[PDB]
Amino acid sequence: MKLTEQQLLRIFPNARLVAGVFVVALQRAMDEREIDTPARCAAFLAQVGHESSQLTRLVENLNYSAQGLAATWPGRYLGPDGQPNALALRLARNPQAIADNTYATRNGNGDEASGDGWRFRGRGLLQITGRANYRLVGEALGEPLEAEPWRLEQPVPAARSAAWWWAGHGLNELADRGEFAAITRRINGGLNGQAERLALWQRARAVLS
Amino acid sequence: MKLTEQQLLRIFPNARLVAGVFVVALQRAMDEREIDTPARCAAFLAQVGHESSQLTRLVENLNYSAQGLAATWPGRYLGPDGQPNALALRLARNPQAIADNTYATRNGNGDEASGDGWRFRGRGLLQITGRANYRLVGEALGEPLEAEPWRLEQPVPAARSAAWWWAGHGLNELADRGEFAAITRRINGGLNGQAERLALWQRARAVLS
Repeated sequence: MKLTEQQLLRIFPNARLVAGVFVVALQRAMDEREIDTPARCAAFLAQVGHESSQLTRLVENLNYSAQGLAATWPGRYLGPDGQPNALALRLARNPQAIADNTYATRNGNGDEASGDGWRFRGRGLLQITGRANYRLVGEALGEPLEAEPWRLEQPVPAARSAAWWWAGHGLNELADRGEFAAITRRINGGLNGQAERLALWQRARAVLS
Repeated sequence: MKLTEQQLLRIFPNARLVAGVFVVALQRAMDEREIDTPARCAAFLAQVGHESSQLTRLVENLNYSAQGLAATWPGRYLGPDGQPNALALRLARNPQAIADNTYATRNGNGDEASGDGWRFRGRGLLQITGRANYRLVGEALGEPLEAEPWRLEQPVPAARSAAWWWAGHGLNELADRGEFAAITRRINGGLNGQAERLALWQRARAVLS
């Protein structure tokens, strides 16, 4: 394989500003994890491109309204009334407080007071969340992700972390067989955004063919 | 008073990469705090110019060697053999750990495990350090500096925080009287870097005359 910046802009047009640095980051991460054929690369690029809004969103958005908190984490933020409860009202529209509360004690995070929920909110192309996962990924990649979680918003850690996760979940062999929807299920635990993933995938297959 | 980009670049030649994004910030901050004459403005720009390396260094550098630790905080990191002690060896060349230890429980910071020391390390033109000071200044500027301390590395909060501190410590009236060395003592508690402060001062006086 070989990916050209021309090919990137045709697949991720909204990455014009980042495509220059991402092209080397992606090419190297893809070689590193044997994402090494048009079929493997098209599937990989289609999935990470959906999950990262074409390389423009590498950090999770926690700007929820009180109604959004109640819809998203109802066991936490929905009252017996069908209305946002008092906790939802207290945290509404405050991303740091939302993450610090919602993700406390999740995936190796400390408690609310630790600030771990915000500190280790989702980052990357295929997003990594929680202290223990930043630790695990940082150690697999030889980068200081637990100490510097913001590194996952930068091209090389984002690309290498996504390629590592991809190859480690058997997604290369799924791509070999053309089982794209089965890849979507493994990444999403469902088929949310499948229509969008499929359109990116068919673009990428045409470009990389 | 009016301050032009070309004037700023004549006072701060090394500001060439940021002058365009600092000129309005500085003009507005100076107006806001009555830094409103050539003499007040020349003194202010000379001091913030020295303290920020002509607007090129808006966050403190904590990349110390074990020897630098011992030399900079001899009381904390220097040993009786004139050698860095064991704590200094532990922390050497790790800025996060250095800040977390050296500044813990300083200026409202928590302990070394809180991470306050690094989180609220020095930022701005006249540098602000420590949780309680970020909260003090954020509240006085109406900016969310305690929640987002990195904002003090941006032009408007850096300039406004420096103008607020300047006017709040009587330095406008000292500038009125030409008492430049008195200003240095209030900022530095000594006369360190006075040669460079005076050089910038006389330059600023000529440009703004």
